Amino acid sequence: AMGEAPNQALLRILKETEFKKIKVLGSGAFGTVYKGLWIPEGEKVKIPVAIKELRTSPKANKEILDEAYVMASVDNPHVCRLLGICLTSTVQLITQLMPFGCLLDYVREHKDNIGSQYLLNWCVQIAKGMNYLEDRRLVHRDLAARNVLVKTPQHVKITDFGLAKLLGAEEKEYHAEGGKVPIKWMALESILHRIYTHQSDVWSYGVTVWELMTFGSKPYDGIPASEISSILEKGERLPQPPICTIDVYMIMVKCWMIDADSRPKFRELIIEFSKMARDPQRYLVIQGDERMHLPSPTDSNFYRALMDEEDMDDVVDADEYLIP
Ligand SMILES: COc1c(Cl)cccc1Nc1c(-c2ccncc2OC[C@@H]2COCCO2)[nH]c2c1C(=O)NCC2
Ligand SMILES: [Cl-]
Repeated sequence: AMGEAPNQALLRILKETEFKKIKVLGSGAFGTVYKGLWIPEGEKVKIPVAIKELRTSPKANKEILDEAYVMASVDNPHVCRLLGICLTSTVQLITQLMPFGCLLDYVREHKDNIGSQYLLNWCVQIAKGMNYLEDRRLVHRDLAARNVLVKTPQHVKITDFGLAKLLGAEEKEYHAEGGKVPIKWMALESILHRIYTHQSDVWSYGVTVWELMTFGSKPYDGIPASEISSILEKGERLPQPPICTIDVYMIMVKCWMIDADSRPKFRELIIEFSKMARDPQRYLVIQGDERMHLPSPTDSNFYRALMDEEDMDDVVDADEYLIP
């Protein structure tokens, strides 16, 4: 290979007839996500899935297959895995159902029952996912709490590869065209010069941490997008959240430095958040932190809750259903 290494990822084409109990989960800019059961015939397994459609265009099929290509390649516990595609008039993406929804909605809904240990563990897991993306030379370009999903309260994964770009071995930067991007998660060099790197992803990581530590506050709330570059050029940044020690806030501020190379590396963020996760109340101050429980797999109706009784026996999490 005179350039980069062959991508020998398998693309699995899933039969429409293998999918049952399709219900809408959510719709927005990402399109529409459904939940269902994937039943690979003659296997005696029922795999909870999400199914994503785009907003039958040739332009739509192109963009959904670009996301399929990116995801087919990624194998990490903190990144959404493509199970396959379904070739309906509109092409569909199939992934493991993340039953607790996106982490932004989760921290808003459960903001009175979320302790320091969950918040720091999520920061570690997101940094692990992002570090893996960097090892694969992938720039996500859309990291935000809305693009983190909750398998269980203890286990989150990065999703939405709609803006993701692969760098060649030679290459340091993605140079974008005129396409629309979430400005309030973007590094200043991305806003000003359409430059995207692993280090512009670290800026987005900082904003994502700020979203978690504020239990889902909107960054620069009620500031027009068009005013954001100016605010950042003046040296202004998101304020210290009430629960954050200077230790935690300083990591966020380092993610928002002007010199991209001065920002932390995801592998450094894994180390720092993991040390903090060993003594979480030294790093986040949450009223009532001590007495807080969220659902874990060792709960009465944990599995009963989000499934039908007739499916209970043969249900298999996609994480335990391995490339046959
Ligand atoms: C790219 O990966 C996926 C593939 Cl290949 C196939 C289907 C879905 C996805 N991923 C996504 C989910 C999602 C994933 C798993 N289980 C539940 C999910 O959705 C819960 C709620 C619904 O309501 C919206 C918020 O999330 N959700 C979202 C995306 C996503 O790309 N953009 C933002 C919203
Ligand atoms: Cl919002």
